Amino acid sequence: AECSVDIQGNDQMQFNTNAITVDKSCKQFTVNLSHPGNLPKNVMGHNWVLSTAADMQGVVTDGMASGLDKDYLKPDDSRVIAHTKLIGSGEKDSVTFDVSKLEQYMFFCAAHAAMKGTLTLK
Ligand SMILES: [Cu+]
Repeated sequence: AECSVDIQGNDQMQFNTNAITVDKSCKQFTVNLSHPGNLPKNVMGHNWVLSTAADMQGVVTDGMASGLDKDYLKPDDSRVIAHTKLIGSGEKDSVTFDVSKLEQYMFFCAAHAAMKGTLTLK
């Protein structure tokens, strides 16, 4: 089994996939986020955030209200299963989470909530 994925967010405000699979045998899963291109984090920074699909809009609403100071996520939001730091070009971050926390899930960038995709156990 594959229990990690590499994902990119670029200067064009897009991730390089819209779908992540978590093998049903994994007990931990690691997301390795990178940022090809050239724009720094104060221009085009990205993160990677995981919630249920049903919770995504509420996470984004409360994150918007929390603002830039908090990477557009409400601190300690119970609906956020895992998230990375905000990265700019040439930077990287990885997050690992317990698969026991996984229903339909989605990932998104809190800076650019249009950047999104699905995560599913398979
Ligand atoms: Cu972003």
